[PDB]
Amino acid sequence: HHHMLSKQLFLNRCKDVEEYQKAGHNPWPHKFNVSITVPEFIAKYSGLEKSQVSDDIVSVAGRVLSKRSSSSALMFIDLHDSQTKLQIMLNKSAYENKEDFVSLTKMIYRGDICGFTGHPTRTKTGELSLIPISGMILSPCLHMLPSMHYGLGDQETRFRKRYLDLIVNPESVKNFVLRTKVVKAVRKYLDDKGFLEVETPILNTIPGGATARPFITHHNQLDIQMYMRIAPELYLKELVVGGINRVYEIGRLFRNEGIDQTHNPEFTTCEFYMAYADYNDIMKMTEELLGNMVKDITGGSTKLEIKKKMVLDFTAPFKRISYVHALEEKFGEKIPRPLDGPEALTFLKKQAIRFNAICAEPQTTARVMDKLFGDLIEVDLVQPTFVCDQPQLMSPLAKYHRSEPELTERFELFILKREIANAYTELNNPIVQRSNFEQQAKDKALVDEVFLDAIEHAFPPTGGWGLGIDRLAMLLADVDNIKEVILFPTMRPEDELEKKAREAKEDAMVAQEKA
Amino acid sequence: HHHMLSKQLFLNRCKDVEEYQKAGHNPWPHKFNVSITVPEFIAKYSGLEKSQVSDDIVSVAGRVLSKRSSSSALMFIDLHDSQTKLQIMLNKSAYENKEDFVSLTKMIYRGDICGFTGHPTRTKTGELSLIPISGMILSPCLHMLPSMHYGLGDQETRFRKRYLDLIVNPESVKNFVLRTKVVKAVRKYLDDKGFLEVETPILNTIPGGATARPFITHHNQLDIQMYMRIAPELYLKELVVGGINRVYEIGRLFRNEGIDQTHNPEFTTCEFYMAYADYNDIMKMTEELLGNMVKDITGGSTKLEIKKKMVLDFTAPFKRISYVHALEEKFGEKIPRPLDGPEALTFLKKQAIRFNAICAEPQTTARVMDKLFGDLIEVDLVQPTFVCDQPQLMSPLAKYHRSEPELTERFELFILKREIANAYTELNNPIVQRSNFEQQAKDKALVDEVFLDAIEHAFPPTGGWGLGIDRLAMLLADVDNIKEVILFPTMRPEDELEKKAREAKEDAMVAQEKA
Ligand SMILES: Nc1ncnc2c1ncn2[C@@H]1O[C@H](COP(=O)(O)OP(=O)(O)NP(=O)(O)O)[C@@H](O)[C@H]1O
Ligand SMILES: Nc1ncnc2c1ncn2[C@@H]1O[C@H](COP(=O)(O)OP(=O)(O)NP(=O)(O)O)[C@@H](O)[C@H]1O
Repeated sequence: HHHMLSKQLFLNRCKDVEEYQKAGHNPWPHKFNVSITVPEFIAKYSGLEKSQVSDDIVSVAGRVLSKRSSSSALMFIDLHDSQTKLQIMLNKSAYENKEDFVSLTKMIYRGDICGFTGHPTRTKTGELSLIPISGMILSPCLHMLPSMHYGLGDQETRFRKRYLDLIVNPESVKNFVLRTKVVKAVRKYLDDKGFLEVETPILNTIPGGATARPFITHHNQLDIQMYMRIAPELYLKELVVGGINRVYEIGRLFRNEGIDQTHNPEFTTCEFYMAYADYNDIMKMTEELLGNMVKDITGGSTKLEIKKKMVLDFTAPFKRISYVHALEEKFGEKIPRPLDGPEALTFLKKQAIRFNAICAEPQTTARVMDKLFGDLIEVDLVQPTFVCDQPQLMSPLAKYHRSEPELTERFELFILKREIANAYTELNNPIVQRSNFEQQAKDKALVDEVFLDAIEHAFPPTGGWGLGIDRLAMLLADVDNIKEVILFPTMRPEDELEKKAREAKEDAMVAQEKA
Repeated sequence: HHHMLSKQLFLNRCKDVEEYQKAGHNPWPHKFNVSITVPEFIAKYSGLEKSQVSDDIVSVAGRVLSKRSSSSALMFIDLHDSQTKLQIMLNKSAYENKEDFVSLTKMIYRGDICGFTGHPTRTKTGELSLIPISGMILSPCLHMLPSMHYGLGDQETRFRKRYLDLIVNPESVKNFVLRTKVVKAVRKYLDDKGFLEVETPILNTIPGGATARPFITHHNQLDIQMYMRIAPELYLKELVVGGINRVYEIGRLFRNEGIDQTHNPEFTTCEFYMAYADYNDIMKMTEELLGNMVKDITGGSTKLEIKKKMVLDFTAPFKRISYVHALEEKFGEKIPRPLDGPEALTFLKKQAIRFNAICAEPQTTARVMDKLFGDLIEVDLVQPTFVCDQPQLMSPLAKYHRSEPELTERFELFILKREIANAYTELNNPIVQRSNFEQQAKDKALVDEVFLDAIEHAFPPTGGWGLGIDRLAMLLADVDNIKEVILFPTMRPEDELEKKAREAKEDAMVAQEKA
């Protein structure tokens, strides 16, 4: 008889509410006027001393998380609003309608949304409270709210029912408040520099040259197959061709791939493009922006993190290293020239066995170089640091470096062994761009001719920048799971087995109480 | 020999660029330092008198739209930056490298992105200009830019190649700058009131109870079918259940339906939910917000529009009318009670023939009432005005009015005979909500049990609000087509017929020149 006690509680709770309404009480009043929020309440009335009572009449509202009474004429309620608590001392003598007092104080169930109107006070016990002249049920709770706290970790139950989690684990709200703080920070930073915030299509008739697997859908009237975007890059660049010199979008991208702690099916990034700027400029901008964020969080530009503690030093400037130069620094000496040549490869392999003791197949120069960099220096790069001037071997769609050969003009910002952002001195040569697109298409086995036309019409020298929003929030909230900063992460639909098991344990809880 | 002259121009233009590079000139320099934008230039150096020359040395960059010379030693260029123009007086005697002067002034093609460094001046003709000490090609244009202006209307060619449109019709940029101004206005308005800006899923495993046809896609690893969102409502409401009292999202919604001047496949709306507020509150908020926007646009809260002119009066308060009361005002007398009853219907039909001379089948009370309101009073409602208290007949998922029967607590804001926004005193009764969802499911022939659970856990009295961003921008830019405020609207892929025809006419243009 799976989940019997919870169905019983639900049924009886519905009965309670209907009887409450039959007695002439509306369980769902249309409007209650809240004059003050409990954080505001606390801010204003904290100066009250013990047993002192204000003359003011205020009204507050929130969720009842605690209901306990030392008397039938004296009840104490923990009312929760904006993740903050205020006690409600329901004292009968101070309650105007002495008839409503009984029915109300009897009806109130833990989890109910209630309003109260009365006098601020600080009790003799020191507890800041409100003494109600009147009060009412604003919305009844028809289930048993889990204890506080509940589900730690047990990410499943948490992220299934985010609405319960936010209630029993209110600390979690701190994360999401941080995340919005982040996007505002970037918006401001860019807006104040003349950037136009735009919106580009999420649906495209062209799949995109990137190897990433896309979500595929269908438009009925046009009878055509369409694809969800992997990045806004092309459209934004078209905007820079069109005369809008500085654009950015903070948008939702979609990858039809796996789900792990650093990957959600749909995620959020910021891209911007800025005419007449290069990756150096973007480097200083990145320093500036991230610095501002961290100082907003703390006051200083040094943040504290776990592993107990440690400090990430966001102080400008960030350290910066050259790719192949760091590889050669730790190797012992240089890599043979033509890096994409055979001698360079046979060289690299010798270090692949000497050092890494790890590598993979196919053994292209790019991939051995990538694994080499991957566990030789990429781990670890804990402090914020720019890795710059990647080879053409690694960078197919980038612009060649202006001084030293076989390198390109990019960087990837590493923090805590992870990539957070990246930038480019964008390739604006339309002939080379065409070659690269046709080559890309060939390796993947239609190409974006609209975009090619656009930059054939002259694309200004431009700086490009991309930031992972979810991952930056992850890094700044000090969490190791991306679902911790996404409100409703994508969940594998729970079938009957774990559904039954879950509801079963939920009832096993109630049994753990009643016996 | 379709499009021969344009292929010829492209080919020869590529030749030109390669020869330019063979002579030791880089057509795509990596970095040019712009010290000043031409709007800034104009702002700073406009006080210059005729034939007066500044001592300053500044550098500017933009797109050449005009190149004409009265001499081989004196050339005049219109350089365009941020939809603003600055003349470049290339005077040989003032140019340092007298060898680069010849090759440069010969190489420059209309459409090229160029940089210049030199002295601000105002010529004897009154034209504010810059006299270059040096200059260079920053990016060569490999096609013939259309004349200015071009494609008016001919929306097809315009919206296909938005990057050309923005160039030859720079006025159009004014629209998009307005649109962003709009979203900032709402964000600010809400942010300053404690709203948390959030992001909710675009992909759902549940289709949604609304009759609107959704885009359908597939997640591979989970092997499940997913649906693009019709609205964020449910998730946001779950957030209000979870203790976050004021939330909003400005997001991309998707409807797999037709494409016309007021409908794009993907569009943008703003939704917010606000605990302990009702639709009256939301009405005043709407007045406030829209007022602020219009005053940002003008200075006063009265805006001027076409049909030549007319004024929309956004001055607070907006007029407000009751639905059935306006219907009865224009009818002559009241509608029989039980509005969803037979007598009321047989009544309504008599006015449907008396007045409208138009109606449709099936003839439900809701639909005859809807057409009646539709051409009897809905047209016209030109000044901003709230139509309130719709019947339950019209409002399935709303909360009942608190005083007068058979009405609900909503409004729809009408401006220029159109619906711009809407709000509700949200239904928070979980039992009724369940009934309505099951009924909805039945009419449509799975239901969102997660959401039902959420509000069964007690949903506070809440105000709900929705605004159409694209349509509000439409209304404020004074445009009758939604593509005028969407950067890359969805286009039916042009097959070979109109492609050939287009390219053909494009060459017919060049022929119109050379002969
Ligand atoms: N599924 C996802 N969830 C969250 N962020 C993502 C996701 N996919 C990509 N990103 C972000 O977008 C960028 C992806 O770059 P990319 O080179 O494609 O990484 P990757 O190949 O998926 N390997 P990884 O570093 O593990 O993400 C990074 O800045 C990530 O922060
Ligand atoms: N395809 C679309 N393009 C732009 N805005 C849209 C689109 N579909 C809906 N909207 C907006 O979202 C809301 C849609 O409400 P709805 O009752 O569904 O209108 P509708 O049934 O599509 N008939 P209509 O008034 O012509 O849009 C309005 O505020 C519109 O501004």
